[PDB]
Amino acid sequence: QELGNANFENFIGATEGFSEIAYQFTSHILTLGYAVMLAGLLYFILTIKNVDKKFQMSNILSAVVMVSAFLLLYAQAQNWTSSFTFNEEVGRYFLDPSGDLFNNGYRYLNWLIDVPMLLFQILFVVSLTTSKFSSVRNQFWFSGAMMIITGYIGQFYEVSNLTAFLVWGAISSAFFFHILWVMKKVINEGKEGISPAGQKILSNIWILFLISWTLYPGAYLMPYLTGVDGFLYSEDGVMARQLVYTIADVSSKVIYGVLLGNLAITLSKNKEL
Amino acid sequence: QELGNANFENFIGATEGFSEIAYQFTSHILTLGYAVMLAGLLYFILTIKNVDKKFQMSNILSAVVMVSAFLLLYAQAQNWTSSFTFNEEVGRYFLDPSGDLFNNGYRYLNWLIDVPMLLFQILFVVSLTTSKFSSVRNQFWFSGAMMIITGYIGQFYEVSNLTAFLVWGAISSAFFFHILWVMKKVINEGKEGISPAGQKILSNIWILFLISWTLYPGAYLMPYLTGVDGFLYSEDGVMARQLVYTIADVSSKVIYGVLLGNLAITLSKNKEL
Amino acid sequence: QELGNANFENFIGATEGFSEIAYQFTSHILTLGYAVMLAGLLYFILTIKNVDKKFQMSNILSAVVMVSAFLLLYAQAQNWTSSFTFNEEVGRYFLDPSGDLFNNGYRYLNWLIDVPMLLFQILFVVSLTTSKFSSVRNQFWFSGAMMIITGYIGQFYEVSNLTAFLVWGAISSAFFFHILWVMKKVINEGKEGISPAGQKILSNIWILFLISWTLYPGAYLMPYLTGVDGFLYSEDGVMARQLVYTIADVSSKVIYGVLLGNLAITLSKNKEL
Amino acid sequence: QELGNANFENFIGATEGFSEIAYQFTSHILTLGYAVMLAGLLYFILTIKNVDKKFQMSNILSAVVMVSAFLLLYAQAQNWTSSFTFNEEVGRYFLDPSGDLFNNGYRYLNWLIDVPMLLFQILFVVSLTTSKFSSVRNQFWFSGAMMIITGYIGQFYEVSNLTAFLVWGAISSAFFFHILWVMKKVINEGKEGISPAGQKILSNIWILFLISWTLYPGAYLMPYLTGVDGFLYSEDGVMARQLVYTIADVSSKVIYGVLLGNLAITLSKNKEL
Amino acid sequence: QELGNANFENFIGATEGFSEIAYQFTSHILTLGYAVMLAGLLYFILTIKNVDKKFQMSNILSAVVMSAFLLLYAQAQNWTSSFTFNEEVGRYFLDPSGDLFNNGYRYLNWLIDVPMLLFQILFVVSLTTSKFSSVRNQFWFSGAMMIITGYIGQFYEVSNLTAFLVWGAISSAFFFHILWVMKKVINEGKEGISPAGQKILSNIWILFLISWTLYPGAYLMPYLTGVDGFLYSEDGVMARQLVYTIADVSSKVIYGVLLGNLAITLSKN
Ligand SMILES: *C/C=C(C)/C=C/C=C(C)/C=C/C1=C(C)CCCC1(C)C
Ligand SMILES: *C/C=C(C)/C=C/C=C(C)/C=C/C1=C(C)CCCC1(C)C
Ligand SMILES: *C/C=C(C)/C=C/C=C(C)/C=C/C1=C(C)CCCC1(C)C
Ligand SMILES: *C/C=C(C)/C=C/C=C(C)/C=C/C1=C(C)CCCC1(C)C
Ligand SMILES: *C/C=C(C)/C=C/C=C(C)/C=C/C1=C(C)CCCC1(C)C
Ligand code: NA
Ligand code: NA
Ligand code: NA
Ligand code: NA
Ligand code: NA
Repeated sequence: QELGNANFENFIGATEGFSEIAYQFTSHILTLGYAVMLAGLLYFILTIKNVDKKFQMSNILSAVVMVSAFLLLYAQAQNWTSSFTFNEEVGRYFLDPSGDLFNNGYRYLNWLIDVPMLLFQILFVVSLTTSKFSSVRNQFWFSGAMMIITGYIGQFYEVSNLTAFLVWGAISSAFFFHILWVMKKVINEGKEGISPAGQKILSNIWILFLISWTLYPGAYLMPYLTGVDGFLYSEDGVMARQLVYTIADVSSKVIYGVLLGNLAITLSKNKEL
Repeated sequence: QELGNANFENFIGATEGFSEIAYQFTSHILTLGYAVMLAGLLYFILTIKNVDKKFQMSNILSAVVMVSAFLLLYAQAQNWTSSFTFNEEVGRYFLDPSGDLFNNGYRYLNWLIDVPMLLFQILFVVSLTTSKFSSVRNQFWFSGAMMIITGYIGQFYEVSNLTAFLVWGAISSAFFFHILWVMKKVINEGKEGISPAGQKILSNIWILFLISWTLYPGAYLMPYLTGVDGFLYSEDGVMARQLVYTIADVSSKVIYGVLLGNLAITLSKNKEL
Repeated sequence: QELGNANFENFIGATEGFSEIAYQFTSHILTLGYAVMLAGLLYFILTIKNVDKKFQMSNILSAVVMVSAFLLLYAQAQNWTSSFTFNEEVGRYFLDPSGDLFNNGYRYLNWLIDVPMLLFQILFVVSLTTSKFSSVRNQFWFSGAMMIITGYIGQFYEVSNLTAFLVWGAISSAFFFHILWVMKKVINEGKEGISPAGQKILSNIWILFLISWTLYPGAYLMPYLTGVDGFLYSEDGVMARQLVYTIADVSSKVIYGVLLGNLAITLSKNKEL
Repeated sequence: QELGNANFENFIGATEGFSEIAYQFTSHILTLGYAVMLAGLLYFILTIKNVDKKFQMSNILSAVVMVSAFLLLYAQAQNWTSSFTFNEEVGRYFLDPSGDLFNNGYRYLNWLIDVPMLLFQILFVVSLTTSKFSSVRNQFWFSGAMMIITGYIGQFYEVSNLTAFLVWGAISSAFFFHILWVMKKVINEGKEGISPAGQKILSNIWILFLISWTLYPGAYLMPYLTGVDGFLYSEDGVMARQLVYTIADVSSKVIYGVLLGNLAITLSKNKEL
Repeated sequence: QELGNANFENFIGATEGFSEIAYQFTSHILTLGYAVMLAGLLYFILTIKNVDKKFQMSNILSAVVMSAFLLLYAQAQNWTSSFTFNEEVGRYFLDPSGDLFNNGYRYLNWLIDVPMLLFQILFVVSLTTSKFSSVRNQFWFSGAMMIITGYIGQFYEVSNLTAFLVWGAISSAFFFHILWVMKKVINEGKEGISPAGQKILSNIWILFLISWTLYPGAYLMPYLTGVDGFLYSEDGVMARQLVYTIADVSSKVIYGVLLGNLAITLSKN
């Protein structure tokens, strides 16, 4: 049938269908997703006053991101269950058109919140040295936006037009690398002046940042990571994608936020850990 | 098909239908909408005590507006997905009558909250000089109400009666210009007596106000901005409208509120931003 | 069609149906309704500590009422959209039986919360002189209950039995007049001892009270206010009713609560307006 | 129709059906139910600091109970509307199987929270004299549990097996009487040492306790209180049941909690009424 | 019918169906489940400042766990969606359009709960010989593996008894390790502290041991009376969800309460 510019999940769901395990796991992992976010929201709110006032905006922004992430992940969980329906006769879940096609694009647009805020918030914990606050912020926000928008466009074509898929992806990747560049600079400048304990944490933050953010373009490519008609162009690929997103989200948002708060505590004059 | 006094989205949806991208993007952008608002709610609550007590009503009113905006944008997101349903055979989303017709009128009525409050709240940060508090407030609230109500009437006719559409629109525009007038006065009087830092922020606030508020009549006209049977009288026009609304909403509510809070901080005796 | 003891909305919906504007406006105005209430909830919570401790129960009760009002108005909004469904062929919304008949009775029973609390709460701001606190409270609560319950019974018969409609209404009206009586007494005793500023506010409160509360029996009668087979026995009447309710609710609950809080501030030794 | 071990509501709904008034009132009263609970939640949270720290657990437990009650009453409201559907032809609501059968059992199991907590909480306001805290608590909790569980079993048979109905009921009643016994003891010991104002309140609390708690076994029996084929074995009986539950719930939870808080205030060294 | 790798609830629901009592009780007990969790959330938040600042992370983590609400709520809805009344025979049968019922929701949400529940005690007790990071890491790794292996197993609880039991066994191994470490922790926690505190830690260990053990009980539940036994039936379905609910309340709420009580005794102010 005629699906057009639609994510590959829909093509699997429309042809092969999803096994119990495939469908259920995807449902489960998305649910875990939004559960983590709302739990995180509570954590970040409840820990605000555990750091000096100047650092507390970081906590607040963590919270802001959690709200966004919860809402989107919740929506997406529902979208998954609405989009695919059990067929008694063969014992598989198939595309149910009246539920809408499943799209990952929900995620992408909500990054327009998450990415800017996640990048922003570290600038409230670390002091810069050579770099200007406004400069770093602006470069983060611009590169962040362009990364997301270009990617957002790409992913519509992940089946219908492999070329546009890869080209927009490439453009997106460029802006990604810039963000990586700037974050490294920031982290290095942040290390200057501060205790070895704080430096250790920033080291961890950078590792976490690097891995977790890289997962996202991984999820982009996931269906094609074993070439055409590979292992991953299948329900297994579908599962892998949503797993990676969920891991990425938890890491890039919650764990990131926790580490930052820990850093804030070491840099806090009153407070110990 | 007989649609009557209904928004043009429904006419597109009933005849041509919406592509995957058109339907999905509109869904996505509305979702981002309400997500931003709930995130904002948390921000404004959590930052109340970042300014002197006298300023804190501004924070509170920001929060009040966020609640309104969230609820409306959430409803509207749902209305969009209910109103248009996938057709397997042609691969487009078509008007589903049993979901109700899509109307933008939800937005308009909720402005009866937002507009009065957004105008009101600045009067808790800036001091007036030559203008009287109650006078400015009353002119804001009256002109605000009339602007919205006249617009609300107009938009019902955006297809069924181009003339009424444009006339009510024109009347609405008059009240808009008055509001612009008064806000300018307010901004200028607010600048007097206060630090250059604060003056800079009020300058930004005015620009933001001017652009963001102007977008709304833009969205009004959107379908017709390329004349009859133009580019924009189409799913592309539908997309444009909801994008512009979302940008307008984020700008006019969240960013506006942030800047005001920043101003409040500079004007705060204790706090040194 | 066999509807029985049902509100007149259902008879309109079942015979003539509702135009786009009629259906949509009613939907919109009910939505505004509950949006205002949740916004109000936030306001009243966030402003508690803006008055002396002794006054703060008034804020708390405002909040309590908002919760009630939100829940009910939300339910009612949903009930409206569920009860009436678009017919493609004629382009009007008709009674959809599977959604339940629309009833205003939801509102009535929730007044069993709102009315007692709204009457109660003023007694925490004003001092009485000659009257006893418990006496005024008991008279409010008894008369309030009887007013609502008798009205609640009446409105079931607003179509099926004009006689019972008017008789129960009349009985209800009696208790209403008593409440008006007592509130006047309270307002007068409240004015004694206190600044001209406070007296002004109580004057406004009384006007607001008188008008807003009177709207409710107006809504009761609405369908018949232009006699049999009049303008108002129609979708226009339906619209009028729900508009009036929404205006009444906002006025009698939110604005009322705001004014009371303003009064509390003037009567607060520490706090200024 | 084959209904089995089902509540009598379903038998009425399946045979006679429910009139507009019967269906609507039941819907309305259940809605009022959960509305009161959520309002109560807000009240109890907002008033925590109105008593000395030692008393504040009582407030907290009130809040705990409200959350439980809200959730259950909300669910139950939805269950009612899902279980019974309008039939255009005769103008009555009939059992809709696809909505599930209506069961009161939701209520019963949620008492496993409410009852233990309601009994517990008074022990944080009153001082015992002869009786030990842990002893009273344990007897409350055991007797409470057994009361509920035995009742829960009974009510499944309220139609299918009048004998089991009455026997399990009887067993339940035994545990009830014990609870009554212990609460009386507690109330009497609580009166010793404390002001006449406090004693008055505890007297009221005992009356409230006795009446409100007794309503619950009343609701149990309701359908049969006028014998076989009586007034009450009918939609009128259905209405009566849910009314009584709602009155019982408001009384046993909210009003009870309010009185306790009032008592706490009199017993507070810092605070006056 | 063709159900595949699906939980046994679905096989009961598809063949025999569920009586009013079976269906309703399961609905009721799951509802109680999530109600308790939301109530608990409020309790733990409202009691944070009842202990010294250093202990307050334990309260916060209790709150975080009260995850449980969201999952139990979802699961309640899943139950009612998955099984629909048949008027003709008066039983509830599998309704395919609602999805098959899976317990897997629970399992994956443990990936939150278990790590946090294990973690949080380390904010109340002082260790002696053991290192904080060491205990944490062993908890978190063993916790994850326990859940993941179990999660895989339960898919096969009907379709493949062998895989069911094998993955279960592997899971059990990691469980025993967690038990081991928790015991160590409890013992080290007792050292140096008041008799009041020691008493509470004793209770905590008992509660931990019983409540956590219930979970593998629920795993096996359908087969605890052998093939075609009492429990391979709607009665078994009921038993499972009851045990989960008891386990959840115990392992989360009561656990959290006791910990807070311990925190209070150890509090100087
Ligand atoms: C909390 C959400 C976060 C941190 C999202 C991050 C998203 C990215 C780093 C996306 C990167 C992409 C590319 C670099 C290429 C493909 C398109 C994107 C947007 C997925
Ligand atoms: C947060 C919402 C805001 C700030 C809404 C603002 C809305 C307007 C400025 C609407 C203006 C209009 C005209 C000036 C002409 C067409 C009708 C309106 C109401 C869209
Ligand atoms: C917040 C809700 C309020 C203040 C509701 C007030 C309701 C009334 C004053 C109702 C009055 C009525 C009559 C006096 C006659 C008709 C029946 C009633 C109940 C609508
Ligand atoms: C907030 C809920 C409360 C206070 C519930 C109280 C419930 C009872 C006192 C139930 C009593 C029963 C009997 C004594 C006999 C019939 C079975 C019961 C459980 C309804
Ligand atoms: C709050 C949730 C908790 C404490 C969950 C605990 C879960 C377990 C201890 C699960 C244990 C299992 C086995 C040891 C064997 C079968 C598979 C599991 C995961 C159910
Ligand atoms: Na599905
Ligand atoms: Na749709
Ligand atoms: Na509708
Ligand atoms: Na119904
Ligand atoms: Na069902």
